[PDB]
Amino acid sequence: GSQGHDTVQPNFQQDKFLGRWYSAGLASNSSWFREKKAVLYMAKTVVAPSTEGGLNLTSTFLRKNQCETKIMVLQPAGAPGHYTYSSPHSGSIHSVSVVEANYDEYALLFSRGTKGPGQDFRMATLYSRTQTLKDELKEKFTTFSKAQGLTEEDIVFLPQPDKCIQE
Repeated sequence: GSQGHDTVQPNFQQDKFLGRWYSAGLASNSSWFREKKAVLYMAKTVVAPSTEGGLNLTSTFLRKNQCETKIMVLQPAGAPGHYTYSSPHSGSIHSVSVVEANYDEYALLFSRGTKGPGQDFRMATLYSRTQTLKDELKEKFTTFSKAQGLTEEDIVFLPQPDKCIQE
């Protein structure tokens, strides 16, 4: 059937099981992320098979000649394409699904949150396999964003002028 349950498209690839990714594409209704732009930090996420029977995406960012490590556990949420991770807390679970993965040089990711007091938070991510992103590739997020009824104020590409490895 149509509508009701089709916000994300199913597509499981061998690479999805494990691969290196860059924390590209950022979109938020609020201005929380913007307040973080003043610091400018980029984290590289990599999901590797864990002993728990799942994958573990570790995001590592380098900000101001400083690199930090972040470990995240992702487990299957039933049907393929949908996965969720149990964030450290008294019962906080964030559900994240991947709309579609391009076989060119980019990937579309969509994040959703409860927003503190169940304010239903909406997050959109545009990861880039390359070091950066093209306004062209940015164009895909713009057309879709404008099509949905959102301005550029909601979408922004976080810069990564540091590279924890490359230099």
